[PDB]
Amino acid sequence: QICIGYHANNSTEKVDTILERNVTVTHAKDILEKTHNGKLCRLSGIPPLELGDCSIAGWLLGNPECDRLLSVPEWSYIVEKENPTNGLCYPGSFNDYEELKHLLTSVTHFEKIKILPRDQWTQHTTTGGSRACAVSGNPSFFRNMVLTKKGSNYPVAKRSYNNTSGEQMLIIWGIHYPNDDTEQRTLYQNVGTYVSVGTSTLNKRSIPEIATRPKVNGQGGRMEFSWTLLETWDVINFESTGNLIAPEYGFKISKRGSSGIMKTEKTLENCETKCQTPLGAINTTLPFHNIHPLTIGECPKYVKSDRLVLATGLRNVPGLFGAIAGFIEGGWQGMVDGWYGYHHSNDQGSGYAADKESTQKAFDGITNKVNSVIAKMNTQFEAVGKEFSNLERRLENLNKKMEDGFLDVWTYNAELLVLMENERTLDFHDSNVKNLYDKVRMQLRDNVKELGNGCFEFYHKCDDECMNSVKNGTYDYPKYEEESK
Amino acid sequence: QICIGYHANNSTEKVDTILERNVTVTHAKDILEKTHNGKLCRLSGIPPLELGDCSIAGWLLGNPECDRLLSVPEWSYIVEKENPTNGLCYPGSFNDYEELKHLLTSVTHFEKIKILPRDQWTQHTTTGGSRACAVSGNPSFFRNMVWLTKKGSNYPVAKRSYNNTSGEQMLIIWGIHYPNDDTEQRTLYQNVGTYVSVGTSTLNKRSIPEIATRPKVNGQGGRMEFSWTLLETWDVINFESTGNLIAPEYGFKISKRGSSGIMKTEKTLENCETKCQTPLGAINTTLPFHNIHPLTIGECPKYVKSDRLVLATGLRNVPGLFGAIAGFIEGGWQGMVDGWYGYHHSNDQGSGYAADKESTQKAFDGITNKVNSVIAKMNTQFEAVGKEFSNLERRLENLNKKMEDGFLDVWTYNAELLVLMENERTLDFHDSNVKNLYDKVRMQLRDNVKELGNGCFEFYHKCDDECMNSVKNGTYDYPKYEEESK
Amino acid sequence: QICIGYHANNSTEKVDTILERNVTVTHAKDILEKTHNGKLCRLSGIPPLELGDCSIAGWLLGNPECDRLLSVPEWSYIVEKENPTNGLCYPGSFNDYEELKHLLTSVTHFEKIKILPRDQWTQHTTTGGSRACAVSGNPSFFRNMVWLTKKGSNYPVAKRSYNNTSGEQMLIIWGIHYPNDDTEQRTLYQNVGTYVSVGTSTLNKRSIPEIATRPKVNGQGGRMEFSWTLLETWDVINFESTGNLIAPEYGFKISKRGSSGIMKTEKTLENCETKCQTPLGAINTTLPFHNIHPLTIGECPKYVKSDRLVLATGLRNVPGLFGAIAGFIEGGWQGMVDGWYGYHHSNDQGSGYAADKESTQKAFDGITNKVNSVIAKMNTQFEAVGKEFSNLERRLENLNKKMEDGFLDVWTYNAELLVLMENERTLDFHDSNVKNLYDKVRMQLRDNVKELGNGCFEFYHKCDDECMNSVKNGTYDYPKYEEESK
Repeated sequence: QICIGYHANNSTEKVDTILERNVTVTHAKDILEKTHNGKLCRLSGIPPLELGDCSIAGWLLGNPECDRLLSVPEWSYIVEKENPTNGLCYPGSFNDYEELKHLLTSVTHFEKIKILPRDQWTQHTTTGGSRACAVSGNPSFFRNMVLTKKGSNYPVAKRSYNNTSGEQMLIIWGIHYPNDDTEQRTLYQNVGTYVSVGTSTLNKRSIPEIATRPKVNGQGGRMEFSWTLLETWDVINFESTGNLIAPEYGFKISKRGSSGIMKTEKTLENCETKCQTPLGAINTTLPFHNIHPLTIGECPKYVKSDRLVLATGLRNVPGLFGAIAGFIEGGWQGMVDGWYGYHHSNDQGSGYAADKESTQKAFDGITNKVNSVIAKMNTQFEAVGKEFSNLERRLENLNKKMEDGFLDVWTYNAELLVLMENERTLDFHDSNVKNLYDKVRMQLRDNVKELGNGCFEFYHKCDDECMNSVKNGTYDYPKYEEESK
Repeated sequence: QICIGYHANNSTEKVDTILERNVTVTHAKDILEKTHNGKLCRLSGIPPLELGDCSIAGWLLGNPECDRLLSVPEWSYIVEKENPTNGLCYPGSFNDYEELKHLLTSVTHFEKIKILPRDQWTQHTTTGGSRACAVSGNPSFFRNMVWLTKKGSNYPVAKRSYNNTSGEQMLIIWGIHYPNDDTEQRTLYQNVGTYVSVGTSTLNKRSIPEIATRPKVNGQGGRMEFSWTLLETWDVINFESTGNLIAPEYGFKISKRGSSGIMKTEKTLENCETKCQTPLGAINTTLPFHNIHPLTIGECPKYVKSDRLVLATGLRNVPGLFGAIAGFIEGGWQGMVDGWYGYHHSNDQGSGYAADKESTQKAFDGITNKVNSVIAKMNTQFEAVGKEFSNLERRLENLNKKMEDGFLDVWTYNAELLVLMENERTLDFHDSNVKNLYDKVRMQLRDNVKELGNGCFEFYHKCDDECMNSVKNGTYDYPKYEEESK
Repeated sequence: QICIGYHANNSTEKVDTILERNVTVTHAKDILEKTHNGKLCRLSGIPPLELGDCSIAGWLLGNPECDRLLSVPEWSYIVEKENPTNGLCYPGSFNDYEELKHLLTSVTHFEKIKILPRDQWTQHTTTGGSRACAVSGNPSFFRNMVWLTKKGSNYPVAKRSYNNTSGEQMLIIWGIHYPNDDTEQRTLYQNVGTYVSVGTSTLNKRSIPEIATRPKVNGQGGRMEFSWTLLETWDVINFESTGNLIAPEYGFKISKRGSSGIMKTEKTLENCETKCQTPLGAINTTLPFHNIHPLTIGECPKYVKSDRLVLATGLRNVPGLFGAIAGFIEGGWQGMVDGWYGYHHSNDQGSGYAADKESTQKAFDGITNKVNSVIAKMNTQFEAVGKEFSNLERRLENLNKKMEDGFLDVWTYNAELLVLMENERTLDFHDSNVKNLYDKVRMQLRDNVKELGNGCFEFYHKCDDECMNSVKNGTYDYPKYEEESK
């Protein structure tokens, strides 16, 4: 007697198929990554720029609360709190702010350089400050910026700088807006004042916009800041009859590509990732994850799913081809060295001897299937999270519509891929068994009796060397013509 | 004699598979929604704001043609005609108009408040209007705004403030008048170096009027430019002008849960309900796909270019991969009406149609799951779709179209192919169940019966209605029947 | 004897499936297009506007180096060098430049018309030029524009208008000059507090000069900033200036059906035809995917990040899920050449390869439908892909890239997995057809033959060449050959 059978174990693993729910399977693999390392990590060897709770404007201008900040020269992304507490301490706005943040998102190379030393505003006053930028407890000011009247005169302030630094240079400036016609005079004397900034491509003329304004940080005046990239060997010319907030410093900058600002309160921790999320770093081969939408790096596709389990083993029983959980009604706890095999009854003994030839063919296939699903995913470097001013709501909605669109596609396709491939994995196993049963049946023929539950009853004594011929497809029909029927 | 067979009927329902076109199928399910209710409905309990044929600008400003408008405090989307007839009755422009529309798209909560009553402009004339905005047939003006003009030969500095104590964020709109010529300026305002000044915590603006000759629109060379701000709670807005200020009298308390969209159509609201609205009518459906109209609002099926997505649910209709259906069992049974597969027995007693409950149920279960899988996995959140761009945003509008088109092509392709593939496997599924049923009987009989051809066994013994039972329910015993009439 | 076998040949063609790699197949089909004709062609009958190495700005303003450009009246897309050498010869900027380029991307119909003849500027000097816009080698200027300067010591108000009586929407460009200093302002315009004022029905703009020291670009410290508008049919445009106006002499009649793209390349129009153009050449194809170049214009296959998409059409080439091919019938027959599956017979007469035309045809039709389904379901509409952004639209640009990349990922994945899943099913399909051919004969011969193994039956009787054909064409009477050697 020799039976064909398949593996069963104590697994409680469940998968879903197109056709069935909660099907207990022999072995499985989750292709959805859900674990991170809880650390904020550096990205391919380069750390993030950590802004504490300063805004980028606060940092670049030199808000006094950003004094103890720690400026690395390289950085691969930026960490900023959702709502930083130290930004424009003197109230105001920053032209094209979001475009600026996007520029500084990742950097070569970034170095602050003194370009217009303050002591050389010889004909103007330099120490103007404000209680809004106070340093316990005297009036101070943005440390990287500087001009008010000298006596009762404010000559035309006019300086220029040639970018001899060998790199592209960020440069920021501002114009002040007083509270009312008077206040202006006590600050700049003249009235029809202007601020003029120009380069090879830049040219701009601002005039003070006076208005009555509530007090922010105790002030009613405002400062509006602008910025430019000054190309190498180009010069920038400042000219002002008043209200100019001048830079003392510029910033050498070089860039490879772009990255993103990650909103979080976590802090750099000394590890590596190819993929960062505001919750922690992801290290995975898997094509999908559900940790968090706002990742930076080379990441798996984010998916709304919270389970993507591929079946690798077979239906686990205590079928398209009618064998597994079919005409062979049960699995074997006993066979523990393969997925399909034989169970013999002999004068010598019995009887579990797994079929290595076919079990490998399946291990290979199911291996290759899992790898196809994984190895076909194209994962380039992306940032995801973006920034939009309060008058770019539509644009922000477009971006959201886009991110939601791709989320739905990947979720749907991953969910369906898993369901379909699972149905086909179970059917694969069923077919592997059915064919084993057929390979024996087509080998014995008259020499055995098909019992019904997966077994052949031999019409002759079949010792061990006999089985070792049927198990390996060498059984010879002619050698047996004992007819007990 | 017992025979294995499968169900057939008078269906003409057709599906396509990867391998075959135009296949007649026993039962089918269309997973593409194609019908709408032609009504314009309220969305999850909340109505649209209906603008008649006013524009948002005319509504907010208080164009007198928008008097009968009917304002609601809540609304879940906006209905606006493609080209409304009543907007800026006095010609002009609205700064960041589209951003402002986008804001008003979906609203909590919305309430007009009188923040700067006309009568307190005591040092200026307030009744100034224009023939451009005439009410049969005297000069009028936008009802929510105040056209400050001179009183006598004077226009003192106009200066007022409002602190937002209203408990909610407040939309406020103002305007500056650009006169056609120097006389219109003097007769209206007296002064000449005029300016308008508006400031809040975050807002800071100063505008000076531009006198210049312009073609006449609605009989006016002058133009009015309007701007808006959201005034945060407990903040204040300060207005100051030496002339040319079009002041608000009112502000709008606004709260927002989320956002929505404007629906461009001629239709009107109509006392029904949906979770999904299109400019042609509402959609009530379980289905994952529709082809009614791309510009929907709400929780909607995916819009696809396709116009037939039919899933096979039953089997090939025959009045395969496993070789049974339209195969070694050459045809189906019109007569077996209680299941998908079953037996036909010939007995000394009777004969003889009997559905196989067990395996038919396996199939009802599996095909149910399959349809439920295709439908239940579709992730349908709330979206607006339609969007607004100015004439200087062609590129951005084009980016949006390229994106909507991109998703359309993806969903269309995927759905069409999903249907083709899953159809192929459904047929083969049924085929497989018939082959297995056949084999479940053969392995039971063996010697006790002979295999005839198309799914029939001829018993080598008498088998009464009680024996047939043992076969149909798998409890047949070989031993009991050792009559070999072979 | 009677044997059931299958086609084999000298194919080195390889495919991949979900389950196996580098599987040698009988016949295959590549669905990824990789060839182009390396030419810049006309698009559906219509040429591209060819800018040589001028920029659109240079061209529209009339840079002297753009004189010999050849202006077709129609064009379906634009050809521009990645970085043109002839643009604003006199330094400056162009307001809303990308929007203008996107507008001119594709055109009906487009013709230049003289709207404001130079000599009618009677109170002004009209011939001012620059060394920056010089023609070997005297100072010249943008040929389509007029640099109004003073006559003697006077610059009276400059004031002209134009009614668009041309019958089409008209493009009009003007500029304002920003001098280097007060003294340069005075020698050109006399007056110091100047303005440029332009108005239509919907446009109203007032510009004032920003005099200021700048580095020299093309030897010039000054700049010119140009603006543009579309003047509607029968509308008028008012120009008014006290100095610094760069007036248009010409306007551009323009009409549009739709929109298109700019193709950045060095290549030049070469006189052919395409529905699909890339910067590397045109694509003539039926296939659903290509990997030539992402920036296409026209109706194009989906661009995929893949270099092989190979569908199996034939079978596993053997010198399975159903256990027949490379299973219990261990190898394929190089012999049988006129079919995919067939029979081999041992006889006393001939012997004997005969292909089953009936079974083979069912398969040819099915795989034909499969390939066609994959190809014919793909929707290809006209798009431009390449887009343009100023350097203060980095975010918008990155948004566009995020989107293009996203569809790129989706299509690649879906196509790669499509090919693999359908290959696993194509092989199994052949395997099923062979297994079914075998069973079709087995269920026909029953006791009259013995089941050997390699899919061969041993006849228990003389079966001459005519008996064979009763098996092959599935019409074989068992009644007849009731002879017993067992």
